[PDB]
Amino acid sequence: KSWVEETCESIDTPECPAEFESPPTLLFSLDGFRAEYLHTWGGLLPVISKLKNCGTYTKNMRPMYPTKAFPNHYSIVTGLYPESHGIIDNKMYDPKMNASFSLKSKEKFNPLWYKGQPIWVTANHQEVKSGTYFWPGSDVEIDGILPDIYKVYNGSVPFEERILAVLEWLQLPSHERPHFYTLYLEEPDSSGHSHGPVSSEVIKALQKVDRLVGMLMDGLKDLGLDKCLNLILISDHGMEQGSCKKYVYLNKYLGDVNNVKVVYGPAARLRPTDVPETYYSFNYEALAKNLSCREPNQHFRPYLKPFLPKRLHFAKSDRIEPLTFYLDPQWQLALNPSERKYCGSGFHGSDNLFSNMQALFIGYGPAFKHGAEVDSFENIEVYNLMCDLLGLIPAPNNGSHGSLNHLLKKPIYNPSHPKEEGFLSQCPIKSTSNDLGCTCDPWIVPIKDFEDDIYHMTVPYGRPRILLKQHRVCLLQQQQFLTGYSLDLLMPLWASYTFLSNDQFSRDDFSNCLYQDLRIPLSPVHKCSYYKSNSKLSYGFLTPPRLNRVSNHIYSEALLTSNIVPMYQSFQVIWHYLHDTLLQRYAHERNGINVVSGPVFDFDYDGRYDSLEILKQNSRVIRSQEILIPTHFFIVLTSCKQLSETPLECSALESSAYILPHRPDNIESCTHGKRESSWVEELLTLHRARVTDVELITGLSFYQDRQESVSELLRLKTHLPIFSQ
Ligand SMILES: Nc1nc2c(ncn2[C@@H]2O[C@@H]3COP(=O)(O)O[C@H]4[C@@H](O)[C@H](n5cnc6c(N)ncnc65)O[C@@H]4COP(=O)(O)O[C@H]3[C@H]2O)c(=O)[nH]1
Ligand SMILES: *[C@@H]1O[C@H](CO)[C@@H](O[C@@H]2O[C@H](CO)[C@@H](O[C@H]3O[C@H](CO)[C@@H](O)[C@H](O)[C@@H]3O)[C@H](O)[C@H]2NC(C)=O)[C@H](O)[C@H]1NC(C)=O
Ligand SMILES: *[C@@H]1O[C@H](CO)[C@@H](O)[C@H](O)[C@H]1NC(C)=O
Ligand SMILES: *[C@@H]1O[C@H](CO)[C@@H](O)[C@H](O)[C@H]1NC(C)=O
Ligand SMILES: *[C@@H]1O[C@H](CO)[C@@H](O)[C@H](O)[C@H]1NC(C)=O
Ligand SMILES: [Ca+2]
Ligand SMILES: [Cl-]
Ligand SMILES: [Cl-]
Ligand SMILES: [Cl-]
Ligand SMILES: [Cl-]
Ligand SMILES: [Cl-]
Ligand SMILES: [Cl-]
Ligand SMILES: [Zn+2]
Ligand SMILES: [Zn+2]
Repeated sequence: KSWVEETCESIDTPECPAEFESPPTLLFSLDGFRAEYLHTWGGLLPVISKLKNCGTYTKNMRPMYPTKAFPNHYSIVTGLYPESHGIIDNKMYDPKMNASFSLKSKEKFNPLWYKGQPIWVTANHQEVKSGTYFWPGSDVEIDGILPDIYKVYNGSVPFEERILAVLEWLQLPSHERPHFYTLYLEEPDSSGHSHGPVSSEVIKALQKVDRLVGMLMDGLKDLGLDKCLNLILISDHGMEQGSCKKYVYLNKYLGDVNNVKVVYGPAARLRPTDVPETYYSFNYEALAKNLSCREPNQHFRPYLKPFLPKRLHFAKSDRIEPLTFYLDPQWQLALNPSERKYCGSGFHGSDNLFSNMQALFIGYGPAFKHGAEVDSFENIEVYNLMCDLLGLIPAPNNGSHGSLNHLLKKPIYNPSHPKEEGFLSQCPIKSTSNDLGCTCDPWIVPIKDFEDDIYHMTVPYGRPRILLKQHRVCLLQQQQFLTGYSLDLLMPLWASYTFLSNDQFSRDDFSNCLYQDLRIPLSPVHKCSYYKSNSKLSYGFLTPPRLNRVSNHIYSEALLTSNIVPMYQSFQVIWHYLHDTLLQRYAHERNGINVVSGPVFDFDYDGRYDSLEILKQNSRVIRSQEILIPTHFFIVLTSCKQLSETPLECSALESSAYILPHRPDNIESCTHGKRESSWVEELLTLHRARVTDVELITGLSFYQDRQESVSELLRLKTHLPIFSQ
C-alpha cells in the first residue's frame, strides 16, 4: 500500500529507525504553485490533499515583494526581506559593484550578491549537516560555506532523479547524513508562464508534481521514515494571467527614448543606461512626475523607492533603483513593446498581498499539528520555524520568533515581550506661561487653571512601551487621552484614546488655537506664531479635539501644545478626512475603536526608527527654527472580535495598522481631477501595515498588558489582510 492510501494517524512522537536520533527537516519547493491551485483543484491532487488534511496548512502563505523566485526562495531560507538579503530580483544591477545579476550569468555564483545567513550556513556553524538538491544560493559559497551535499542548478535534471538522490542521501551513515534537505521543482511555474494559470497544461503540471510528492512519501515509507521527517511543502509565489491589453509602455508618455533601462513586468524598476556614472545624478523625480496622473484610473504608479508602502519593505538596497512602479492586478509595465517578453503569458511579481500571488505552505510530520488550518503568515517566518525544527539558534532576521508556535505540537521557543529601553519620567507643571501668538475663537472653552479608570479607558491593552534606546519620555495624562511625550524631540511620540460607538464630535471651529502645556519644555515651534501663514508647514493634532465624550464643545485638552506635530497642509486633507469622517464610520462598524497615532521618522528608509544622528542630519531650518518633519504618520485601530463588546472589554482583539506617507502634495493620489475625498480611503488601504511594521519603524510595542500569550499577540501583530481579487 502507498502512503497516500493509508489512513491519517497522529504522529505525537517521532517514530524513527535506530540510525536516527531526531527527524530531519525537508524543505520542498513547487515553484509558482499559487495557493488558489489547491483551493480549486485539490480533488485532483490526492497526495498534497492528504498532507494538508493530515498536517498543518494555511490557505495563504504571503510571499515577499517582488513576488519572484530568487527573492522569495532566499527569503524563505534567511528570514530576511529581499532588501536586506540582497537578492531583490532575478535580475539586478549593483551600481557599486558595477555588475549585473541574472539567472543565466556567471554572476549568479558570485558570493557578493548573497547577504544574510541561509539556514544551511546557520546549520553548518552549529554542527548540523545539509543536503540541497537545488535552492537559490545553495550552489554559491556563502560565508565560505557550502552545503555538505549540493548540486549546481541544472533545470534539465529530471524531477524523479532529484527525489531519488535525496532518498539516497537519507540512507547515508549517521556521521555523513544531512539533517536538513531541500528539493526544488520548476513546475507548476513553467506551465503557468507558457499557458496561463487557468489551463489544462497547468493541471497536468499539478498532477505531475502531486505524483512526485507521492514518490517522495512512498520512498520515506519504504525507508521507515514517513513518521520521522518534518516536511515543509512550500512555494515561492503565485501566478497571474497577463494580457497584451494590460501592458503599460512608457514610450507612450516619454517618446522612444533609449537613455533609460526598465526592468519589465509588474514590479518594474527604472535606471539610466549610462551607469554607474549617472546612476545617482539622474533626475528620477522629474521622470516620476512626468509619469504621474497621465491617465484616468491609471493602472500604474511611479514611486521613488522610499515612498512605496512600508509594508513592502522594498527600498534599503543599492540594487533597488531609485524609481520603481506599482501596478494594478493583472497589469505589467515596460519601456516599450520591444523591451519585454510575451505580453499574453502567465506572470508574477506583483504586490505580495494580491490574492493570486499567495503561495503554498503545508507542514507535515512529528512536529506539526494534524488537521490544523492557520491564518495567513509571511514566508520570512519560516526560517525561525526551521531553526526550531533543527535545534538551531537563528541568525538575526525579520521573522518574529514564536509567531508560528500555533503550528507546532510542542513549541520550542517561548517568546517574550521586548523590554522598555526608554528613560521614563514624570513631567511636572514647571513651565512659565508664554504668549503662543494664538487667536482662539470665543467659543473655545479655555483651560483657566492648569493646576486608574481614566488610564484604563485610554490604554485598555496597556500603554505602548518605549523601545527607543535611552530615549527620554514622559507620560502626559488627560481626561480623554494619554500621551507619550518625547523630551528629546519636544513632540509627542504617540497619543492613545478610545472612540466609543455613540460618541459625538463637535462642530465648532478651532483654527489657530493652542494652549501651552505647562508640563513640557516650551519650544518656538510649539507656538501658533511659528505656523501662522507658514507656507512651508502647518501643525496637526494626534488626538482629535472635536471628540468630546462628556461635553458638547471642543475638547480643550486636545489643544495642548503636547498634542501637536508638524504637518503639511497637503497631508491635513488626509488627516482631517480620516478623523472627521472615517473614524466615526469605523467606530460604528466595529462597535467602537481604540486609537493610537503618532509621528514616524524613517529618513534612511530602512523601516526602522532613526538614530539621533540621523534625525540631526534631516532637521530643516524653517522660519529661523530647526524643525524635524515626520516622514510618515502611523495609526493603529483596535476593537473586539465580538461586536457585542466595546474596545474596553474585548475577549479578543481585532487590529488595523497604517503607516501613512507624509508628503507635501497629494500627487500620489492624483487629486487635481476630483471633487470628493474618497481617494483618502484608497490611500489608507494601500498603506496598511502589520502592527509589527509600526513597532519596527517607531520603536514602540503595543498590547503588552493583554493576557494572551506572547505568541498569540505576535500572530495578531504580524497579520496583514489580503486584497481579494
Ligand atoms: N511574463 C512572463 N515571464 C517569464 C516567462 N518565462 C520566464 N519568465 C521569467 O524569466 C525568469 C526565468 O525563468 P526560466 O524558466 O528561464 O528559469 C526558471 C528556473 O530554471 C530558474 N531557476 C530556478 N532555480 C534556479 C537556480 N537555483 N539557479 C538558477 N536558476 C534557477 O528560475 C526561473 C523561474 O523563476 P521566475 O519565474 O521567478 O523567473 C522567470 C520569469 O520571471 C513567460 O513566459 N512570461
Ligand atoms: C530585518 O532584519 C535584519 C537583520 O536583523 C535587519 O538588518 C540589520 O540592521 C542593523 C541595523 O541597521 C544592522 O546593524 C549594524 O549596522 C551597521 C553595521 O553595518 C552598524 O553601524 C550598526 O550600528 C549596527 O551594528 C545589521 O547589519 C543588519 N543586518 C542585516 C543582515 O542586514 C533589518 O533592519 C530588518 N528590517 C526591518 C525592516 O526590521
Ligand atoms: C562597468 O562595467 C561594464 C562591464 O559590463 C564595463 O563595460 C564598464 O566600462 C564599467 N564602467 C565603469 C565606469 O567601471
Ligand atoms: C544537466 O543535466 C542533464 C541530465 O539531466 C545533462 O545531460 C547535462 O549535461 C547537465 N548539464 C550540465 C552543464 O552538467
Ligand atoms: C518632466 O521632465 C522634465 C525633464 O525632462 C522636467 O524638467 C519637468 O519638470 C517634468 N515635468 C513635471 C510635471 O514634473
Ligand atoms: Ca530608519
Ligand atoms: Cl544590497
Ligand atoms: Cl537588471
Ligand atoms: Cl494606465
Ligand atoms: Cl513573470
Ligand atoms: Cl519533531
Ligand atoms: Cl486582557
Ligand atoms: Zn517561481
Ligand atoms: Zn515564474
